[PDB]
Amino acid sequence: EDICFIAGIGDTNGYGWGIAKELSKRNVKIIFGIWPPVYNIFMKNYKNGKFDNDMIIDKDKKMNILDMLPFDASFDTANDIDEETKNNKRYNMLQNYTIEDVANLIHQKYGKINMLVHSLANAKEVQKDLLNTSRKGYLDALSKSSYSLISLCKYFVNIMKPQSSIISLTYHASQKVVPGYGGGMSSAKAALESDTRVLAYHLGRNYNIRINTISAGPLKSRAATAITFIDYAIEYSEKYAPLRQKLLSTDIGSVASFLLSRESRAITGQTIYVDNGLNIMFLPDD
Amino acid sequence: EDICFIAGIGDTNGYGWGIAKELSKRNVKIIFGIWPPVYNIFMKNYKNGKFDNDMIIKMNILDMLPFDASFDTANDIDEETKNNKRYNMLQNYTIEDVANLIHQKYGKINMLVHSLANAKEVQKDLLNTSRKGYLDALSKSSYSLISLCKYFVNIMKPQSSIISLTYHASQKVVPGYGGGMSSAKAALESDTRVLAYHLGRNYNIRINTISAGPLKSRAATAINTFIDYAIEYSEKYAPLRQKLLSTDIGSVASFLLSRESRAITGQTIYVDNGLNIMFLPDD
Amino acid sequence: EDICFIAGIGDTNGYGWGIAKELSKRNVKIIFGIWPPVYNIFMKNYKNGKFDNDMIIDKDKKMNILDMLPFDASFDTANDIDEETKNNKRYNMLQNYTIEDVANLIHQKYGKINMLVHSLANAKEVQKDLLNTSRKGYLDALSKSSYSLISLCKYFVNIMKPQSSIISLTYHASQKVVPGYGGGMSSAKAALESDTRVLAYHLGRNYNIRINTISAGPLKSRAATAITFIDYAIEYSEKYAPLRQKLLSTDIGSVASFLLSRESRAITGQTIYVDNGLNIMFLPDD
Amino acid sequence: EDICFIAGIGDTNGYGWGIAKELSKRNVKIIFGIWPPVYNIFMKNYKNGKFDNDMIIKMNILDMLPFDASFDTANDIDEETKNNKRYNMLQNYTIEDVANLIHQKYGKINMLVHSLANAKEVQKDLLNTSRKGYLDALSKSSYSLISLCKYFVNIMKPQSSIISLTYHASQKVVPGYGGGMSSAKAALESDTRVLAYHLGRNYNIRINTISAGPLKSRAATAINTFIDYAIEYSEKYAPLRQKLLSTDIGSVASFLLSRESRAITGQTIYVDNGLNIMFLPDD
Ligand SMILES: NC(=O)c1ccc[n+]([C@@H]2O[C@H](COP(=O)([O-])OP(=O)(O)OC[C@H]3O[C@@H](n4cnc5c(N)ncnc54)[C@H](O)[C@@H]3O)[C@@H](O)[C@H]2O)c1
Ligand SMILES: NC(=O)c1ccc[n+]([C@@H]2O[C@H](COP(=O)([O-])OP(=O)(O)OC[C@H]3O[C@@H](n4cnc5c(N)ncnc54)[C@H](O)[C@@H]3O)[C@@H](O)[C@H]2O)c1
Ligand SMILES: NC(=O)c1ccc[n+]([C@@H]2O[C@H](COP(=O)([O-])OP(=O)(O)OC[C@H]3O[C@@H](n4cnc5c(N)ncnc54)[C@H](O)[C@@H]3O)[C@@H](O)[C@H]2O)c1
Ligand SMILES: NC(=O)c1ccc[n+]([C@@H]2O[C@H](COP(=O)([O-])OP(=O)(O)OC[C@H]3O[C@@H](n4cnc5c(N)ncnc54)[C@H](O)[C@@H]3O)[C@@H](O)[C@H]2O)c1
Ligand SMILES: Oc1cc(CCc2ccccc2)ccc1Oc1ccc(Cl)cc1Cl
Ligand SMILES: Oc1cc(CCc2ccccc2)ccc1Oc1ccc(Cl)cc1Cl
Ligand SMILES: Oc1cc(CCc2ccccc2)ccc1Oc1ccc(Cl)cc1Cl
Ligand SMILES: Oc1cc(CCc2ccccc2)ccc1Oc1ccc(Cl)cc1Cl
Repeated sequence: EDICFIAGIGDTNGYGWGIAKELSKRNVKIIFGIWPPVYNIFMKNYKNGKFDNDMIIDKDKKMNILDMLPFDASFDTANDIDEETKNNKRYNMLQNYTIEDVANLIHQKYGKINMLVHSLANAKEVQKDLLNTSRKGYLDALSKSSYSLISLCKYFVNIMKPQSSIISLTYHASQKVVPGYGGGMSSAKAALESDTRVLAYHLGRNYNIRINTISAGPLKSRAATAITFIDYAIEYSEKYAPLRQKLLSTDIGSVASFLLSRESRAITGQTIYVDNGLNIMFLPDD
Repeated sequence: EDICFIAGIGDTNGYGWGIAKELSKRNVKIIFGIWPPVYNIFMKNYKNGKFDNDMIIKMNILDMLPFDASFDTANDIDEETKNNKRYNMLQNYTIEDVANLIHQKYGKINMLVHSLANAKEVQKDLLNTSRKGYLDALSKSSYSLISLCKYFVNIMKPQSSIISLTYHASQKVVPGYGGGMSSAKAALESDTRVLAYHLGRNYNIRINTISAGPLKSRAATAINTFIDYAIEYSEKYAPLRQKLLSTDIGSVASFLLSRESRAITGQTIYVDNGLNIMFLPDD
Repeated sequence: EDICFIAGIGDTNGYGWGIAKELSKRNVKIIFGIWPPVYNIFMKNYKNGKFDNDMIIDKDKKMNILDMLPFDASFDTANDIDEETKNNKRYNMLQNYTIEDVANLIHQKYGKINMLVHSLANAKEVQKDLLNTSRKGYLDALSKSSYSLISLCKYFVNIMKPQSSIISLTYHASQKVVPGYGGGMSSAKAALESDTRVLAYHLGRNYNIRINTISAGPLKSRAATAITFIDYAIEYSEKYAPLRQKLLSTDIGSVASFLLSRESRAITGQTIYVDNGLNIMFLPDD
Repeated sequence: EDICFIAGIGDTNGYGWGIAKELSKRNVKIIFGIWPPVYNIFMKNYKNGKFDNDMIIKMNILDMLPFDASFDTANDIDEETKNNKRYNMLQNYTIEDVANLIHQKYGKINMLVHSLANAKEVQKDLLNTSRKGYLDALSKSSYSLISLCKYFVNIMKPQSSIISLTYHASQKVVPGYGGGMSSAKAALESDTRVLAYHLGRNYNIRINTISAGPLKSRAATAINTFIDYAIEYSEKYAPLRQKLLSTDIGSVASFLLSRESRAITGQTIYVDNGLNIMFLPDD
């Protein structure tokens, strides 16, 4: 009986869903953490049957969704909730959605878990290049995309079993430049990859828990489209990557499933590339 | 059905055996390519049942073939080795010949493990290594991967997968990892990228390398017991303090060889309890 | 006539001073940016002759200090000055010390400059390991140590000549784990090294200006001592680095001087290690 | 006074010449080691004054010596090359002999440049490279650095400095950089670390490598005009859009060889207008 918390699903078109689907093949029970502004729309669509085909694994298997909870990675505890958000129409009907509140809820309802997925990012100035990003904009990217991972580990470690495992998602813009990946998103991914190492040291030594990050190639997710640098990145990857196949969210999903299992017990602190090999190339091969 | 060729098993104390065990768990059929210096004894020990405890999960060894990755084709075999005591009776042990042999008996296969290394002057530091010694390390430990690819690629299906084993001394200095071995592993990790480009584009085949932590194998023990220090250091300082097992590398190998890793290629994946991530002893 | 702005000197015991000294050999005119809480003590010591021996370059040369200005890397513009700090006894007697204010002052007094040094870091929670660092603590480290570099470039680019050059200082904890380098300092250095690349792209393409970072080995600076992980790091480096010599601030200084000159015109976006080789080692060589 | 040996100049269109020019600016005395296939023509062109325009900053060429980094000692020279048309008249061109020669004429020196590479099968992709071709690339382009170190180290002062040149195809795939050249540069960058450990500890000598961007040298032009594409791509996409000059590498070389870089060792330093930092064309 394995339980995974996946923080960062808003629809069926991102990596978090692909990860949920692949874990389900292994009979892992899934809890979704859903950003409060899209929580109700998600629930409506789910209730309305919009995701029913998206949920099919096998001839014999539906995805087993244990729960779906509102989850906001910008707040650590109840003390951090600011009053404008406390009053926002979308947040008003929701409760216990800070990082600590959701660990407590999960623990109270289901007991201890053994897999944790961070699958989320935000950067209010993602559309500006780094040089024109404000302090507020930069720190928001770091806060939502990088620090949220450390906070998640801090609060969830207490409700996890020994030999538990943690993954996050990153992008290669942290290491090589991608013009257009703005707003301090590149900086936040670099911090996330570095933090994955430091966290692996503390979590390995103090709890025997492992943490890794998957550097994913491009996927036409809601976040990607909102940034169409994405249609370009996808076309580029499909022309130039060693592997010509379309990169699927379930390609990242099956890697995540492995990293989250005991089959990878001797892997920790690593950035694992799942991108059809594209990261290895220097120049276009024209 | 999955068929894997493992080049580089001589006993049950190395990474090749741990990889065999884990692949057998997943019901993949295993063919061993065994270096002629140890071929007769491995066979004998197996027949005489000494590996019975070691095969307990039981393993499905399809075939056990003499194999010497120094030789690309039968024409490369020098007269001396051809006439040598351990080679004289044996046939079809070159890279081209074992590939041809395997294809003839079993058809196309889908998994290839390179799990071997050799270097005449491993006990000399790099600065004191001869041209002959350095090139011997590159020939046996790096070029052997390229040639294995070249020949096995024609008897492998699309979507097949290749792994080798490497060591972090390619990237950070390990005094004692001598004879051009550090150089050979740096070349192997770089070649893993270039191969991944050619194999992916032309054959839809994947190739990755596992950077393993220390294990007290036959090879490791022979190198003038830095190995027991290496192990002790890893168990004291790695983020993860469990004993590193051969089957720990084996389960990551199984993953990389399987269709679960279809979007991973050209990568060096560290299976080392995280030791590689540390800068300074945390004393 | 070359002018360099060095932001981050508090005394003669850090890297900024070593950099100032080596630039002075090349007859570059130096402006110091000095954190306001230590500005007056610095000035007093300077006036009192405390640094006179520290200032000697040659038999023939004193260091040419063009000006010394209060400079606070936590504030971008006059609008950002918060009222508690506006009232702090040390800030009360000082003005025009935000990043934009000091670029304007330098420009007004001396015209355009051609070298810029970022030599500063802070992290209010540096003493906590990463897992126990708060959001506030983490974002403070990123704000003062990482974002300050982007802000400096944004405001100083307008007062720089073409073919100008920029360096910052980093540490290898960004890339490999150093227990004790807490507070999100590791994360901030990782962001700084990544940002150095992204900035090099924008600054190279839009202004023909270069930017690099020096990854320095350990030096017994005020900041290092305040963290004695430092006495240990220094002893370790001196036993285990390829090069056995004591690492001097002027060893980093002479590298900085080169990176800031036209002799390195084809180098940009790089992390250059100046650490006696220590970064290349895997295990102690006992 | 500073004395530098530059191994790998055959003309004025390569990195070796650009390095010579910049070192001469700093009044270092330059000795050239010139490969015998081009030795007579280089000498002739120099004597006949064709390099007069090229030497304008004027340069201080101390000596010009035939040198073949394939040979560690006189005993390594095969009878065929010893008797060959271009080698037959020449003496003292092995690594040990040029070191001995230099020491005898000039005493100890303080600077060494490795600026050479060679590979029989550079035009073949890696997968199609023979064992002989791959090992030839490693021998000439990587091992030559180790051996140069071994011998020059005894005729170098403490605090001396060594550089080689490398290319980013060691780290990221460049289709067309064939024949084991990518492998050779990965080995050279790794060996630069191991050497830095041994040389630093035992001799207080530094060693670093420069990863240069593209330059239309004789060597580059011979490889079946990817070079003109490489250059055009670099000038369109690098953060810095200036033409990359030979003397741009030369001024970084001068820095690394000088006491200004005394705390830098084991490093691969990119001098490439920043091209290496990019992931995707910014189109
Ligand atoms: N799509 C790609 O091409 C790609 C490539 C590499 C890495 N990634 C990474 O994968 C991860 C998932 O993104 P995706 O592309 O699947 O897009 P997505 O739009 O499916 O998921 C991003 C999720 O983050 C959530 N989120 C935003 N702010 C939040 C907050 N304050 N608190 C809690 N949740 C919040 C959003 O609701 C959204 O569901 C991200 O870390 C992203 O950086 C994506
Ligand atoms: N033991 C470790 O700690 C360790 C760590 C990292 C990497 N590795 C790597 O793992 C791989 C296996 O090493 P091991 O430690 O398990 O040693 P091992 O002694 O168990 O296996 C090496 C095998 O290579 C075979 N071999 C050598 N030359 C051959 C040739 N020319 N043709 C065919 N076979 C040949 C030998 O018979 C031997 O069985 C190597 O690539 C090694 O560098 C080992
Ligand atoms: N000392 C080392 O061992 C070492 C090693 C590697 C990197 N570094 C880096 O070198 C740089 C300089 O540090 P140092 O070791 O010379 O110490 P230092 O104490 O000499 O200098 C740090 C300076 O930063 C200033 N500062 C702090 N907060 C500021 C703010 N909000 N605004 C403006 N200035 C502020 C301080 O006044 C201080 O003068 C830092 O970036 C540090 O991370 C140091
Ligand atoms: N041209 C480029 O774009 C470029 C880019 C990156 C790196 N490099 C590297 O720079 C170095 C110099 O290359 P270049 O492009 O200036 O070419 P080049 O043709 O100017 O110089 C290479 C020299 O090596 C000499 N040489 C070859 N084999 C030798 C041997 N066995 N002994 C003695 N000398 C020998 C040749 O005579 C030749 O002068 C090489 O290490 C090369 O890989 C070149
Ligand atoms: O981290 C990502 C990385 C990519 C890679 C493709 C790409 C898109 C846009 C610009 C450059 C590259 C797509 C989507 C990603 O997720 C993001 C990006 C930005 C933001 Cl604000 C949020 C999220 Cl979830
Ligand atoms: O690549 C290896 C790496 C290690 C771990 C590190 C180590 C052990 C002993 C001395 C130095 C370093 C052990 C065995 C390894 O396999 C080798 C090494 C050298 C040789 Cl000649 C052959 C083999 Cl199979
Ligand atoms: O970035 C640095 C890096 C070191 C390396 C040596 C070291 C000291 C303490 C813990 C670990 C390593 C020393 C000082 C450094 O400067 C710092 C560190 C922390 C802070 Cl809050 C400020 C500054 Cl200027
Ligand atoms: O190492 C080099 C790197 C380049 C730049 C990249 C390049 C040029 C032409 C084809 C492919 C790649 C040019 C020349 C280089 O020197 C070489 C390459 C191969 C050989 Cl056999 C000899 C030399 Cl000197």
